[PDB]
Amino acid sequence: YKLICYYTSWSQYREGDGSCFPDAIDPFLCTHVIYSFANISNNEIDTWEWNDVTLYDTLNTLKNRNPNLKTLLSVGGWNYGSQRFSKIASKTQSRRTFIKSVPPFLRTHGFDGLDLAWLWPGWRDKRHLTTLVKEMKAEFVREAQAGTEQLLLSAAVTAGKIAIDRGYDIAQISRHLDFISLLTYDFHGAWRQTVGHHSPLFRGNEDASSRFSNADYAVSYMLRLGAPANKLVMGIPTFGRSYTLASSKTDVGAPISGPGIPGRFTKWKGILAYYEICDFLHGATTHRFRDQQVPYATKGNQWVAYDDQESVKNKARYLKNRQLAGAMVWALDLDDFRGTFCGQNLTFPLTSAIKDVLARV
Ligand SMILES: *[C@@H]1O[C@H](CO)[C@@H](O)[C@H](O)[C@H]1NC(C)=O
Ligand SMILES: C[N+](C)(C)CCCC=O
Repeated sequence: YKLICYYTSWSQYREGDGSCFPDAIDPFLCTHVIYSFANISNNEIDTWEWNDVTLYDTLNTLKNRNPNLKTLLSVGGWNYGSQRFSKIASKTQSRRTFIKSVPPFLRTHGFDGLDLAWLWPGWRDKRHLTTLVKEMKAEFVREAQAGTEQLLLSAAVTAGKIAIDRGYDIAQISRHLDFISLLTYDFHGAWRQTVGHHSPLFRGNEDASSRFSNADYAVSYMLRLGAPANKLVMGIPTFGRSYTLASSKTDVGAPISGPGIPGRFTKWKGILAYYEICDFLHGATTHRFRDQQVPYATKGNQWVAYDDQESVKNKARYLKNRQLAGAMVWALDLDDFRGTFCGQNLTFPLTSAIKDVLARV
């Protein structure tokens, strides 16, 4: 199985124990660690943080302890636009400049491959993403001739049917990519006016205003569109999403006034790290959505949809049953990477729960 795990550049700046550098990562926890995100500047891949060259080195030193570990660098992300990516991919000359720049930069910084994180191609972009993926893979095949193991190419792909149909020619890109990480954890957000889970495995009996908004639907769709099982990697979040409740109702359908208050460490309304959530659960009431097979918890006017050891194992059993290539984790710095928040003295509880299921029968 693969266990693809993202590390984010910006996690280093969090206050106190929220601070996460790549030497916090257990070299043997994942099979591939993806460093997020690289910029494109002068139409060439580039660093983002002032000290990315140092942290790339820190990450890459993990292979001293675990020489089988693979690393990739993800270009794109939310701060980088969609529109910035569109401009590069849609013109043959910009596209070539970009593609040429990638292998030398990766080899300089000790990465084994590139992850494409264009978030996200519009309907005018679908055909240009196809061309980008094909041409980038061709450049990697060419570069392998110089004697070093061929660079890997992956892509992060959103899990909503509408976004997939808008931007991605899944049958074509899957031919050239070594794996596709499906982002099966953005199925609900504060843009809705109610509580709901963003990473349910199934729809649940609840109701079907929108069937589609669940991981099973997305995995089945990707396979239907021609992504081989052996290239499809299912995303599992270590963060949860929070809401501020509008009423005392806490239940399926409960109204919401906006995202939840910011976490003490992650400081972003509407999201919490798992370590923050372990703290939140003290004094909270816990519930599971039985049909959707994922938990939520509530305290005061705050309501948090999240994943725990049981729901992540359950997702790992599911993707092994569908014979997928493995799991992707967003993100290592949002698991309890210190191991000191969740009452069990165990670093990366959620990621090691996934790893242990994948390792069994
Ligand atoms: C990314 O590249 C753009 C385009 O050159 C540049 O304007 C921007 O400052 C870069 N961002 C960072 C954080 O380096
Ligand atoms: C917004 N945070 C807290 C940086 C996390 C954003 C999703 C980050 O990984």
